[PDB]
Amino acid sequence: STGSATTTPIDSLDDAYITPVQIGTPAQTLNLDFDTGSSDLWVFSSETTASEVDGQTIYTPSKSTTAKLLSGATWSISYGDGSSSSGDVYTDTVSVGGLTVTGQAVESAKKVSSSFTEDSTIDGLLGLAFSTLNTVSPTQQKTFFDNAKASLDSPVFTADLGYHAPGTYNFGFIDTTAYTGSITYTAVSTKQGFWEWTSTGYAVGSGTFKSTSIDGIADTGTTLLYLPATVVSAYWAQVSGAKSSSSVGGYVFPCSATLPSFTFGVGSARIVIPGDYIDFGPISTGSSSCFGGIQSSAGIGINIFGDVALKAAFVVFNGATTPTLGFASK
Repeated sequence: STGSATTTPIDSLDDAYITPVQIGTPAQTLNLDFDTGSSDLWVFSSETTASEVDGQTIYTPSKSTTAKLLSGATWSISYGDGSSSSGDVYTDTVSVGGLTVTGQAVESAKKVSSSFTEDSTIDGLLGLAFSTLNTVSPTQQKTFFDNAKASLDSPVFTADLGYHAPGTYNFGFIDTTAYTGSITYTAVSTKQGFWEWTSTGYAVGSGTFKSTSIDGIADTGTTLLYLPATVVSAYWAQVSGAKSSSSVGGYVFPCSATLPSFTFGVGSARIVIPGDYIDFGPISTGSSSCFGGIQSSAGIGINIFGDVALKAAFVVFNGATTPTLGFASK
């Protein structure tokens, strides 16, 4: 089997991407944030505290003939951005882009943090990191991909995120028309539960390439590119007027600037992030200070190849017995 679904930016900045997901019988379609940095499929629901729901579409398990309470199971998650959610668990039928999993753990939110409530466009998350990170207790549950894997034509999914445009998540096949050149594959460590890999270096603009190992995670659920402070400083030093603002919470730059590209290495291959991808617009409406899309990972504890980086590539998440990651230009 295979599946193919379009993923759509939630706003004009590509702050996140939503993908329609069919849950239950008859189908209830919710728009979920596919997140390769976590491993829970959780949804706003009929059980979510009413004051914490503001415009989201909810899953109502009582209206699904295939829903079954997973008795005794609870979940609770906190994300790297400080947001959180928790609740109980149902199993139900879940389909993405024509690919159907029966018995998928659907984690129903009883509580969500402010950040989720305030974002009307995201109805929940669909985790695509390794199932060892799943928070369901006392019986850890498998991700959608893990459940689908054996049925897939090939044990892979691909992320093809658009810049200011829709893109595609495919399951079970590699669309050879979706990228240019060849795909370069690179080793993955699953020791922390992430799609963790080592970039071979970087360049700023038309500058020379610096060969240096950068360990980080491929994370579709993080907006920006978070890298070591050395790398980030070297980038922003090429933008006149750019500075790190402790009050704003990262590097800002004059909105009048033209940003240089940023290149990262995948083996001997190179992915180029155009300068425009690194512009996240005014820090507040009407401001002439703009927020940068490359930020320091210092104090996160890990480097994160978020959407800024991933959207510059066609990315293969290879879930074979020894997982690997593939990157191609497009």
